[PDB]
Amino acid sequence: SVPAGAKCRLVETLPENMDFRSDHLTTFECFNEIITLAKKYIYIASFCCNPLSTTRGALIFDKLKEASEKGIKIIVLLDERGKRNLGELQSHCPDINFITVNIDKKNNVGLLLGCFWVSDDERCYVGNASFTGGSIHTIKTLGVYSDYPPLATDLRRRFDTFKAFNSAKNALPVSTAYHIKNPIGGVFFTDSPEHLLGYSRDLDTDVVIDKLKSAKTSIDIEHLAIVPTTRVDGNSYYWPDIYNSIIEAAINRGVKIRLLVGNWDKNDVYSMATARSLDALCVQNDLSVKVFTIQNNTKLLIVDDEYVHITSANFDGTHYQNHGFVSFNSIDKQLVSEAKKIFERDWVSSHSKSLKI
Amino acid sequence: SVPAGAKCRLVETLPENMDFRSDHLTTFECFNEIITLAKKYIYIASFCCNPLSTTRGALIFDKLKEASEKGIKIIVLLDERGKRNLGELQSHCPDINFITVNIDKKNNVGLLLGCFWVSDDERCYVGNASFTGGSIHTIKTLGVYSDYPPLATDLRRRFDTFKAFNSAKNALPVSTAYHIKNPIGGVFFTDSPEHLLGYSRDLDTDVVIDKLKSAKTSIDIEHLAIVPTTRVDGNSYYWPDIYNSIIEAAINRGVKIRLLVGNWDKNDVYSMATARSLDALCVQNDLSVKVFTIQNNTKLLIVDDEYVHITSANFDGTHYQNHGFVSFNSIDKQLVSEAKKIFERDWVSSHSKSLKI
Ligand SMILES: Cc1ccc(NS(=O)(=O)c2c(C(=O)N3CCCCCC3)c(C)n(C)c2C)c(Cl)c1
Repeated sequence: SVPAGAKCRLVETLPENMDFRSDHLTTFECFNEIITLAKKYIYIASFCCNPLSTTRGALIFDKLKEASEKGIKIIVLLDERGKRNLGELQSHCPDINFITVNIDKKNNVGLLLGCFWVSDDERCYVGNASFTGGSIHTIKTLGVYSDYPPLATDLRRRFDTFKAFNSAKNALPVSTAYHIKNPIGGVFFTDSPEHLLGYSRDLDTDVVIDKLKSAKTSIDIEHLAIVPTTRVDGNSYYWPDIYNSIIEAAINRGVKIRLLVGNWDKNDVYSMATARSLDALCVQNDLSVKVFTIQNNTKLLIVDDEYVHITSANFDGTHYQNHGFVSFNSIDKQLVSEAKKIFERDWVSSHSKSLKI
Repeated sequence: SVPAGAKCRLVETLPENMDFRSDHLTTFECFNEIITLAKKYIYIASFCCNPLSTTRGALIFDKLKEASEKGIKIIVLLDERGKRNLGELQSHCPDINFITVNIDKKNNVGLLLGCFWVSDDERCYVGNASFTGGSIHTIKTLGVYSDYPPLATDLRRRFDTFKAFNSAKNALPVSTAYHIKNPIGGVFFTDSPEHLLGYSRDLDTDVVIDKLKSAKTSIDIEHLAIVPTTRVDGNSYYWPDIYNSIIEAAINRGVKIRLLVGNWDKNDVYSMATARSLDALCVQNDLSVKVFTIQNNTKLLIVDDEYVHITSANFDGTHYQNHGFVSFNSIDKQLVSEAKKIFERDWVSSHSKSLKI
């Protein structure tokens, strides 16, 4: 049979200078386990690659260096804008193959996110902890680890999609085995963007909005910002698709929504008006907003204590229209309950003060 | 052949205590002309009916009283909530047939607006000047008069739709002759709501949003409010469909938009957040907002100096989802240019101060 939850367990980074405590697997322990149990390959993908920035990030880079010398095919995908440290990486690991990826060469807007590991088509990690020393040591992250072969194999097919966009000289099946119409143990992957989706994969933009509109009781979102206007290039881009489905739940359906976003800029007139209007919604409706100032890459979504959505991208226009990433989705009640515990901890954390304007 | 503009001319009410001046036909002159030239019937429809509130409104009620005594079938449609003056009306005009209409007996939300006259299938008026003494004398209104038989006949078919919903005891073809796909002289009627639209008529909600998204240069709107949340019954109703298409034009397409809305309530947390965010958009984009405090029923929309939309309803959720009304639409360059002159006059009027918060 198929195990419930697809052998998935929560993984996150809790720095020492932060009051976050949990019994889940740490990101440092997760990456070290993938390298130790590696017998065939290690495929890593993220935007920026800079493990040598912290102590724990350098140890993971050393275990990965020893793996490539033992005969393990290690491929690291990184967007061509995180190419600043490329000369530093190849000088330390001549065996690890580093590949610069530009998924959007037509307009140069789409960035490579992804943020996932996969090894031997058995073990894998999916979260917002990039291959940087910060995400492993000093920055709060969140993700899921799974040693289930059928699930990690479906994630490796996502790696084959992004690998084809290497910036070198000159067929892609865009294959998937599980989606919202056929999950594996109550777990499936949503993908992005739409022009790289193919015909079988599920667009993460549609799946998130569908779960936001199908909400019945609670909506818990811990992202960096929900400001529906993000500045692409040097101009403003208005995209309230996710921002509307949330307020539609709080006003029309009376959903108790708690948003934990990062602190906004005092000079950004766009983030100012977004915040002052969320302040007015907390008075009339059951909306609650708290802000944080720490370095946190967590992108969490929980609906009705029944569905969970952990991703590396942020709920905004720039990400869900151009950026390419893989998002974790699960409806397993036992796995969602563990994610609910994480949001309750962060909501009352000392680093989460109530929104004041 | 067919005349350009479909024999349409602008009609409005400019009270003496207001600095509004124009050479167009007045509403008092318009209603008096329809009654004088009446030879068969006079069909009137509006929400509230109270002509005896002002002097000019009483004169129109006297000319209409003399018409019913001369042998003219006069039918007055009014929503069952404007029924307070019904006993006062029938006591003064026993020949005029007054009919109470409730277009929404399932949920009791949809109100009868319409706000139009039609006589002999030749002359007609379409605007926001209800059959009240205020709309004729003391309240600024706006509308269009046309003695073109093919156009007034298409408006009378709208009267046959609302007349069928009389609250008395117990087939409706919902016929139309002209729409956006087949205008008459560059003029057509959009209708509302959707459950009374039939299969041939055009929903005003779709036509307005289509013209708002197809804007290329300018958007001029003079309505009562653009607050995307209106309180139905005793609860809040979130509906940003029109509010999104406007901001999508100003931010994504850089459309110079000038909104002339009424003053908002200091205690309405919903209108407060709506205003403070329009204030932030005027700083970054080319948006301009001015507010008025006078009694004004004008509902005007001008796009690219090429399309005009005069209606009796307001751009909000309660109206374009339940209320039943008929809206005037025209693409005639000569008629739109005259409407542009009206908006420019109102934008710099003494009753239109810049939005301040
Ligand atoms: C960057 C930026 C700049 C301005 C705004 N403006 S806005 O007022 O905050 C707003 C809201 C909004 O939150 N309210 C709250 C109060 C009542 C419910 C309607 C209005 C919505 C739903 N939309 C579609 C907009 C545009 C925004 Cl959202 C973002």
